[PDB]
Amino acid sequence: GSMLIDLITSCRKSTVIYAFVDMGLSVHFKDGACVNISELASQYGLDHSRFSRLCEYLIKIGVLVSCNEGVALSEECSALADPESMESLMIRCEVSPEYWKAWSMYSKSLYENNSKTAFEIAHGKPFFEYLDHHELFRSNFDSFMSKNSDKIIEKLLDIYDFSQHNRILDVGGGEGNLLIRINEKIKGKHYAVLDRYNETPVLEDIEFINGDFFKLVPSGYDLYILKNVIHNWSDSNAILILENCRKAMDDNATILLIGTVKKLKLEIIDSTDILMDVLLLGKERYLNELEDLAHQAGFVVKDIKEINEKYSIIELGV
Amino acid sequence: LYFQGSMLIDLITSCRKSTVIYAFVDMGLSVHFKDGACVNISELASQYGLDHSRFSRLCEYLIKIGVLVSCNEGVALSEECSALADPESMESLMIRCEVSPEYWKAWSMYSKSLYENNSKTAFEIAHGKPFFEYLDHHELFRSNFDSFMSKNSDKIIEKLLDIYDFSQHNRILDVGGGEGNLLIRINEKIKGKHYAVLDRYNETPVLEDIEFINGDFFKLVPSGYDLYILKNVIHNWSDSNAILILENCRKAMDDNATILLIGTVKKLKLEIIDSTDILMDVLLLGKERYLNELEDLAHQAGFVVKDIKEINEKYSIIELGVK
Ligand SMILES: Nc1ncnc2c1ncn2[C@@H]1O[C@H](CSCC[C@H](N)C(=O)O)[C@@H](O)[C@H]1O
Ligand SMILES: Nc1ncnc2c1ncn2[C@@H]1O[C@H](CSCC[C@H](N)C(=O)O)[C@@H](O)[C@H]1O
Ligand code: NA
Ligand code: NA
Repeated sequence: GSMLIDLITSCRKSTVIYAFVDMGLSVHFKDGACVNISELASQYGLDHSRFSRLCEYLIKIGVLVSCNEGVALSEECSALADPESMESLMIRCEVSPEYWKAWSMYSKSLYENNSKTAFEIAHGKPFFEYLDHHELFRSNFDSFMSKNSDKIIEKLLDIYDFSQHNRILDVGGGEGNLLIRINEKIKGKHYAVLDRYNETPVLEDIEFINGDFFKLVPSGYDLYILKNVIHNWSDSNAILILENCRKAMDDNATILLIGTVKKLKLEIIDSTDILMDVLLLGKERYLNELEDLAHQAGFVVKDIKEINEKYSIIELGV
Repeated sequence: LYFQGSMLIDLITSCRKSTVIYAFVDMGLSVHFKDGACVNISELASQYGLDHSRFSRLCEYLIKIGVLVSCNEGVALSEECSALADPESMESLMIRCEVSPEYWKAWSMYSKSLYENNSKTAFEIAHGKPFFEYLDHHELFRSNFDSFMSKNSDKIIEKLLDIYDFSQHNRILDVGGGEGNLLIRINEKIKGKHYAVLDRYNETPVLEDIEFINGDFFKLVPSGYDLYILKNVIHNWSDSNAILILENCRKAMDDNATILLIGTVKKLKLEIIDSTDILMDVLLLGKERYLNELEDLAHQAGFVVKDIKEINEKYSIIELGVK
């Protein structure tokens, strides 16, 4: 059962990558620089032989590659060299006590018809409520989300004309990095961000609204953006968000759904689908499923545009 | 389109494969997947009161990682993952340990354990006690761990009996034998011997054919046995702690007596042995060893290496004598 034992012990890959990132030595691996294990251990005060053993495993799983009298990050794993990279922040969330405690309650959550989220069962609060009481975890999560916007922003500005819109609300925009990046290219607009803040953010070019899209969505916007929001929610909660958007919107107003649309048979989509179930009782959805939500909320699909293998844009109207 | 960082993101999210396998095992449904049976997702969901769509979405991911395969009526276990059908399999019990809060929190502190100035295991930094002391105060975690180890013996017993004549011996001590399942399985084939097990017990087990001894192999090993078995013990320990166990064995043994070292050897450059090397570091500041490194421990402890025989790609038996 060599394949089954490889699958069972898959978590050991995530935990050694976490350990590498957490040691704060990634700065020295930048631009594929060849780092000497001995020089690194002496500098940091690390156990040489034990750190060497870690490096050998990181080579075997393809994070590190052997270089002349040392080790370097593989080209595919170069992002780990930057501690503020999406991938560096992602691993901190992935093997967090928040995540693995939530995962432990997944099996229990699947048996219960009107289950609380596996996360709520584990922690006594739903995911976004929990973020209010955990500054460090929220900071890491919000920054991780901001770096996700950085990865698709170039492709986004190409395939959709944002200049046609004058009043733009980022619904669940968090730090508001989407509108920060859009603002860099598109100036002289009204940019607003709706989210839940302990302390409401302040920027010169972006307005921030401390609210709750289950209570109401602000009216007076001709574009409503929902990036990586819908997949956080059950069908009932998703419809309630779209319904609140509908009550806010006049007949000419646009909704942009930005995020994963299930179609390409990718493992990262399937695995993220199960994580959304664990954390939020959310899901990744097929177009027809998103279409069904849209219709029920009183919208129609006007257009679909592919960003990449993971992400598409869905333009809603009415 | 892009696939920017897809390989790194796959490695980062690798733990999701462990946690869905845990969830599948923990649901206790694998019995319906026995003998490569084709399972209808809607029927199983109905029978157990599962949310049909949530359970179908789990099954889809399990197909993608290779645990399940499509059949005409729904899903079957892949031949490769058929062991998950048995809820008492080594693999079923392994995943319970692998994604235990004990392991997760130990892994969190691995980065802090590697600092030269420190001498504590990542496990002790996490839990405030070392691994084996922690077992004493946590019955559920100990039960899963001891059960996991017993099933490891079930996997190798057939091959082990084929490559070593246990019938030649009269008195056999299983040093760190836990539940004593290695001796239970030997006793089924080879009868009339004196079988004893040494380990740390809150309640000393009782069996008709097997004697259980509550002890500490760092203090002393019971004398008067002609075979001492150290199965999956050496890799738990530093060189000095390993030599101390072997020294206590030599002091206990007469000139005629045999030690059998049974365990994992670094031979074929296997990812699983490399990953277990790191796990042994995280839990116990232990390590996996090359054959020459094991020979060196034996020699330093004052033993002759008399025979080496392969069980499989991971496991070997090393026979030690005093002469
Ligand atoms: N009730 C609520 N009202 C407003 N925002 C909410 C909310 N519940 C969750 N959110 C926000 O929804 C966001 C989901 S994560 C996506 C963040 C951002 N749109 C991006 O794509 O990067 C988080 O910022 C979270 O704080
Ligand atoms: N000081 C000590 N004295 C005796 N046994 C000990 C010990 N420290 C650890 N052990 C035991 O060493 C074993 C390691 S796991 C190996 C279990 C068994 N021999 C098998 O192969 O399946 C555990 O059962 C643990 O309880
Ligand atoms: Na769900
Ligand atoms: Na099961």
